[PDB]
Amino acid sequence: NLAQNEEVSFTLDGDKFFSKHVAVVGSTGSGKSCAVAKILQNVVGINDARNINKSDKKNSHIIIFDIHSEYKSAFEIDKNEDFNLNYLDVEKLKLPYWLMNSEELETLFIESNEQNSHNQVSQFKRAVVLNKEKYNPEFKKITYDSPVYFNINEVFNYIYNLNEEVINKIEGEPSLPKLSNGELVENRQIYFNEKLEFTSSNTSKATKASNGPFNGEFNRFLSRFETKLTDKRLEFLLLNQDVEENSKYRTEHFEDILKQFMGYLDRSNVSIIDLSGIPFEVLSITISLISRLIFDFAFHYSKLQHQKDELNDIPFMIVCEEAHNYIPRTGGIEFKAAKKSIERIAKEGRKYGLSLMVVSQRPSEVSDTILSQCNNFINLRLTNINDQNYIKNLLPDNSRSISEILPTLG
Amino acid sequence: YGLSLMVVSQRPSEVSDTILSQCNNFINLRLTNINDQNYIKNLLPDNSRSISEILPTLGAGECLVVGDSTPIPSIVKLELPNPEPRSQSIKFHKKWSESWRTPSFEEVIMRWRKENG
Amino acid sequence: PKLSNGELVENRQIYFNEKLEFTSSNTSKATKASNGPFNGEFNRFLSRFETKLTDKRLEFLLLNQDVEENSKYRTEHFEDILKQFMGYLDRSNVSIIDLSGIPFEVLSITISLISRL
Amino acid sequence: HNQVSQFKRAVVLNKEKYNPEFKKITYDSPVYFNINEVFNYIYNLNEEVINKIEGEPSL
Repeated sequence: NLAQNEEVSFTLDGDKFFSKHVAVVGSTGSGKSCAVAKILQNVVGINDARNINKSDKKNSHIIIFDIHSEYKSAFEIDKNEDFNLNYLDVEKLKLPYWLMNSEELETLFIESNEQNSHNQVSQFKRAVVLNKEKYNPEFKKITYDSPVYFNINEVFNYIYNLNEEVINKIEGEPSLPKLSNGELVENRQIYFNEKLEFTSSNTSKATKASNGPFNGEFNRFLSRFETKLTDKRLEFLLLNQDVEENSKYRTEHFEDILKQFMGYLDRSNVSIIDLSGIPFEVLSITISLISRLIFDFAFHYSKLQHQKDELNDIPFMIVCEEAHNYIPRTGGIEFKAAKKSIERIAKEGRKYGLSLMVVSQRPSEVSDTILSQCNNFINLRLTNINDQNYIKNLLPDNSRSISEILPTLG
Repeated sequence: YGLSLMVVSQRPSEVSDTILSQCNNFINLRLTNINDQNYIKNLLPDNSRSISEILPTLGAGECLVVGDSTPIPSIVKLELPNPEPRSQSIKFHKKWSESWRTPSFEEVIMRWRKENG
Repeated sequence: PKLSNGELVENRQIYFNEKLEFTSSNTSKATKASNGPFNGEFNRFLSRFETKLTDKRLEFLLLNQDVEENSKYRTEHFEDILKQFMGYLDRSNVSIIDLSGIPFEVLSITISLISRL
Repeated sequence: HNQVSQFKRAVVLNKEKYNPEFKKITYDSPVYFNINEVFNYIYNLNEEVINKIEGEPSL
């Protein structure tokens, strides 16, 4: 209802508001979470803890990215009312890390902070192609986004051999690595099965040998890697398992992950993805994959509907909660993968049925490449001149009469 | 050599200054942002002083014409084109106000994986 | 350069045919060899080539398709391309160029190409 | 950066030359390394002379 006249109702067009990008910015202790909850509750159809559509199920789809919880309680309606909620705790969600793996795990698997990447990826690529080609005849690279499975333990037995191997250098023999007994390694395909013992390097022609290309150069790095293989805080990205009791995903169980994030396993309309349990500076690992899978599905589903003159029938909305924790303005390299998928959705999501809601309370720290794509603004109270200036430099209407009402709003 | 240009934009303050400053004719519509009005007023070869303040109050179908071709700056009411340009987009509210729909996940993974890719 | 079989390199143009395999550098005079001037300065660059040479969305650029389906597009189809973008094939007065399917990172180059042509 | 790299290498090598009870260590964990040994290492590297006699190891 209108503030000045409570006898007049306020209505907004739904095809112009929810079909484009929206931004919700406010101050501390103003009612931001309450407003978002009220809007989403009106969208789904909950009124006074009652489900209006008890006999019929409607076609609404919303995904929420939570980093402080605070939103499950808003959808815990009574069991009598037919309303299922899809709550996923990522810390116990079992996300595979081999589907994309380009900017999530291999970013910290063969490189951590050093320029030694120039020789860190020279033989691991060949071994991983060997494994993923022996499983099935295909082609792979160091970066590869296809949903395929490889055994990390085997392929990094090769990496352990890299600093636990000495190449033979005896005159009159082929340049093939010499084992402890004296066997010459014809092909390095036996390395990833299990690490082998090689004789020490020597200059005498009887047992002449030279240290391998990456011998002794990365002992600390592989120590860190094998530490992370059993880290007590990374069980959710199938890392503490490393091919164990839960490894029965060969090539054709990719549908389960999509049905889990989308919520097509129990007929749910709201999905919550909680990132509170996950430690810091490892949360951008999964965003780049969750944001990519939905976009790929939307694109590929939209393509296979123009042969019969139709359009997409399952639009989606994504609700970010704190955009300054993983999409900052002044940043370096620790936030790279997410800031590309979000850009793709913000620049190519209107023709494929995908929108965005950006919620924050410090607008002066969010990337302008994403916040300038928004068409509708809901402004709460603001008391900082920097935020006021930044907002009034982006609003479609910048009349002064409407800018003096911000720090007078209850 | 036989070439010209026409620049259409809704944020004149974010376009390159070199290209935009070499334009001899202007067609202005409603503007509500102060920065855009200031930039247009700076880059406007005319004698308009008070008629340039009517931009934030212009209606639908009205434009302000200034330049060399016109003898005097003026305000012109335009008609509607026939046929009319229209874009194709999906309406989220209308499609959200229907019954439950199930996609075909089997068909969207055959195209997704066309012998890898 | 010395290969696995020890054959020398009469001309470097043989590098334009296949991925040759070379020998291992050593200090002993039997197989004395050294690293080339550029042996590790291109590691991720080749991978980024392999990424862009198989992307199906960048198909209109003819980066991919070593197959002979359109490998005959030598320097004799340059007139047809110009006549297509100027409307002199099946004469027309308005030429509308749509760019709504192009990835957002390869949009500027197409406009630059058409404008320069 | 050259002296920083030499310091890093010397500290890594001397970090657990006699400290096996830290199974997993790269640089940062709180373990004791003698700084004078690192200084002697760098000084020897500055004064390093390589033997080139034929028939003898290149040491």
